[PDB]
This record gives sequence, structure tokens and C-alpha cells, in this order.
Amino acid sequence: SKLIHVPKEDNSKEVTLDSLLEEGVLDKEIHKAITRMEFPGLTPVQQKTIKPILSSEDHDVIARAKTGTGKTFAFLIPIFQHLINTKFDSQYMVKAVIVAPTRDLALQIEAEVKKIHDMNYGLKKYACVSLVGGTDFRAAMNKMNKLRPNIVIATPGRLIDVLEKYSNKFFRFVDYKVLDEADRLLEIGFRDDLETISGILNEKNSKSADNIKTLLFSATLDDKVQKLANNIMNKKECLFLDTVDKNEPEAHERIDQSVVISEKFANSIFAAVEHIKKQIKERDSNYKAIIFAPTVKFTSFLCSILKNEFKKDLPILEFHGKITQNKRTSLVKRFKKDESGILVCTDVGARGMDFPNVHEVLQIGVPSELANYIHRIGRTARSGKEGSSVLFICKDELPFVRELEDAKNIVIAKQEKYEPSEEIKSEVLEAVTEEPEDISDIVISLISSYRSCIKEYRFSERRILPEIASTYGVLLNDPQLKIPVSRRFLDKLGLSRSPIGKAMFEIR
RNA sequence: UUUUUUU
Ligand SMILES: Nc1ncnc2c1ncn2[C@@H]1O[C@H](COP(=O)(O)OP(=O)(O)NP(=O)(O)O)[C@@H](O)[C@H]1O
Ligand SMILES: [Mg+2]
Repeated sequence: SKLIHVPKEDNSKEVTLDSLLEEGVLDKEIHKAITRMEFPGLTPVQQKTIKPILSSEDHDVIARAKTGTGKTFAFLIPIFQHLINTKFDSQYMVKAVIVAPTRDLALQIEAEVKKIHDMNYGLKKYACVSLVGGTDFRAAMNKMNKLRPNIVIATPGRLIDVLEKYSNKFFRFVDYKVLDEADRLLEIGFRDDLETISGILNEKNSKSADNIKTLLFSATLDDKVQKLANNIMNKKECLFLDTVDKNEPEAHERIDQSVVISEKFANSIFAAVEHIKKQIKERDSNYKAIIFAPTVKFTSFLCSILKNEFKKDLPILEFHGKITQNKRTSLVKRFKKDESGILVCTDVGARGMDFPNVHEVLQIGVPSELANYIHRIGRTARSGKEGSSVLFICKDELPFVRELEDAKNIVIAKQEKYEPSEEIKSEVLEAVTEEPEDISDIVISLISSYRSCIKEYRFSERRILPEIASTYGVLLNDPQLKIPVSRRFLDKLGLSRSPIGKAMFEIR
């Protein structure tokens, strides 16, 4: 199917809620709901996508727009309009299915739908139910039955579960499917699930196998995504609506980016602690930040350090995939409203999450995929606000920074070195209450994580892996110490006859 | 159990 580009245009006639009302694109009832939110105007991606999504043409839509610029309402608005346009047809049936890569993002999109309901009660007849893992399955189905929603928001795993059992009852009249964070949902480990989802919806559809229109949204998207989505795009033509120049970097230009380079991976912990201390002092504790880490075990370790240093000054919140889902949801709600605090998380929080007035995004080590650099920093400087980001890495991670330049055109102007004083090392280390076995587990999680991105970030294995491993000795304040391990363990890893392996581990 | 993602 042919791709039709509509590139970023410089002198374009401004589209408004009023102009779309006058033109008959938007009904009064949705116009009213969005007007009462009192936004200055529609964001560029909203201006670009609303009419073409609702167009009577037989096309799919791909939309790219920078982090924090209103992609959610860019699809919710025309979805509501479609529901209004077809209000007498299949009114108890799901007409729009929106898929997201994390449960908390699916739940956020649902909350955005509820904000539309709150601004115009006449829209509550277009009901919405979220289908996400870690929630009571029966309770969500009671809700599907009671509310008979026209909009479903879901994560892939739970959506497949529901579809295998109830696709005939609720899903035979779907007209739109939305992949939010589309590039992520078409990576390995989501792509097959999206194909399963798309195949069921298409098979069960009462009109035809190609009825459903597909909408892809992300801040990080190109032509190569259309190829990946080939098996889920039904239509003969695909509009690529772009609000970013072809060569322009995808990172939001308002973010003040920097990188802090240490000699050792572990030193990035000390750099971050000293940075946060300074910010809490200089801002008089008026500090809201997000700090990203590579693994769940390390995230949790970092939280302990930051509670010991900073719990007297600011709340410290722990956010990753092993936090129970009830607590994930309650901490998201709190961090959205709070003026200050530090959210310490994995890439569970890299994409989509909208926490207002975050001042800074910090990163210890590299993200789980190159694109997530852009999404991580995009947690700040949202909806016209300012923001900064700091990447804390060691020397042996520098090829990541070069890869950002070569692959994504991101050049970080502010780069500086860091060397920890002996006093910061003593201060941080003394409060560490973890047993050596716990420290081994933590460092081992980092080894596995870094191993998996050696190729994509162009790391030198013989340097990055011994440096990560040496974190164990640093944290135990004895840099001669290697990680005690068994032969069978080393065999499983693949480093049993390697000098790299001998530099990292002691067969004990 | 290396980030998520039904159970
Ligand atoms: N027209 C508008 N004017 C001002 N703010 C808006 C407008 N539309 C949406 N917002 C707000 O902008 C914030 C971010 O919107 P959101 O839809 O989460 O951005 P996004 O493009 O999806 N970002 P990301 O998922 O990080 O790539 C939310 O708090 C919205 O309430
Ligand atoms: Mg979004």
C-alpha cells in the first residue's frame, strides 16, 4: 500500500476548534468538551490530524509529533466525533480500541477520556473501559457488561485474553484501532501480539476484514515503521502526517540537555546524588524530578540510597514492573499532582506518562533502546513548559552518545566530567544496608542488561562488561574483589573460557 | 528473571 507524506508546513492556515465546528468536522458536543479545558489553541499535531482521521477516505494514518505536544487528544477527539457521527448504529458495541505498551499509560489515556466526560456530561453515553493486567479480570468484565463501552483502552496481554473469550460479544463492530507508542508496540515482544490482536478484530468484524482503520502515534517514527506494520494496516493508502522536519532531531528542543561522564559506572550514582543535593539546595526543595535506571533490581537499590540521602527533603517514589499494580496506580496519581518529589523508575515510565511540571529528567546509565533516550527526557518540558535533562554515564558508555548523533541526530552540547570525592563515596556507601548477595544480584542484573545492548550501542564488550561487574567491588569498598560465582553459572552466561569472564568473576 | 507485556 502506498505511503502519502504530508511533511511539516511552515505557513499553514491555523486550525481551531471553532474552524472545525464551522466546517462540520466537529459536533457541538465535543467542541464544548474541549473548549471548556481552556487550552490556548490546538497543538500542531491536533491541528494536523483531526480532520484527516475523520475523513471519508479509505486510509490509515501515521502521526509523528514531539513529546508533550498533545498526541492523546489528537486521537481521542476524532474518535469521539466518529462515535457521535454513528451514534444510532451498534451503540452498545466497541468502536475504538486503543493499545498502549504499559498499563499505567493505558490507564492515563482512560483518565483523559474521563476528563472529556467531565467537561460535557452529554458525552458519558460514549463509555470507556480499560483492559489491563494486574487488575481483577471479572470486575473489568462486569464493567464491560454494565457500561457497554464504545471505547476500549488496553495493554496487549490482557486484551488478547479478553478477545479470545469475548470478541463476538463486544468487538464485531470496531472501526478504529490506535497504537499509541506505535514504534514500541511493533518491536519484538509486542509485534506478534499486535498481529494477533489485529487478526482477531479483522476476522470478527461484521462488515469486512479491511473495515478497521489503523492510527499509529509516536514521537519516534519514520517510513521503516510502515513496513513493520504491514500486517496490521488494512487500507490501500496510508497518510503519514508529520509535524517534525525529515532531518530535524526528534528530541524536544526546549529541553536543556547535558551529559556527565565518569570514569566508572558506579561513579554515576555519586554524581547523581551530588546533583540532586545541589538542586534541593538551590531550588529550596521546590524540585520535581524523574530518575531512570536500567533494571528493576538497580532501580530498587537506587531508591534505598535516595531515601537515605533525601527522604527528609522530598518524597522518593519507587516505580517499576514489580511494584503491585494497585501501588503503581496510586503512585502515578500522587506524582501527577505533587509539586515536588523524585520518581525513581525503569523504562516502565519512559513513554507517554504525563506528570506535570517535572523540572528535570535524570538518567543513570543508558536506556533499554536508543529511542527511549528521546522519550525519557520528554517526561519534562511538556505543554509549553521548560525542562532539563542530565545523562550520567561512564567512559565505556560513550559510544551510546555517538550513536545518538549518528542514528537520531541528537548532539548534546553540554558535556562535563565527574570525579567523586572520598567523602561522597563514604557518605553514600555507609548507608547501603544490602548484603553482598543482594549486591551481587543487583550487579548481575546490570551485566545482563548491558550485554543485551552491546551491539545496538556499539560498546566494546571487553571493556563495558568488566567495568559494570567492578561495580560489585566498588559498592563493597574493595576494588580487588570479583563477583563470587559457580562454573555452571558462568557456563550459562557464555563467558566460561573468556578473559572477559575471568576479569569479572571468581569461580568459588 | 534483562525493560515491558494476559494468567
Ligand atoms: N491543545 C492543547 N494545549 C495545551 N495543552 C494541551 C493541549 N492538548 C493537550 N494538552 C496537554 O498536554 C499534555 C501532554 O499531552 P499528551 O497527549 O500526553 O502528549 P503526547 O504528545 O502524547 N506526549 P508523549 O506521549 O510523551 O510523546 C497533557 O497534560 C494535556 O492535557
Ligand atoms: Mg502520548
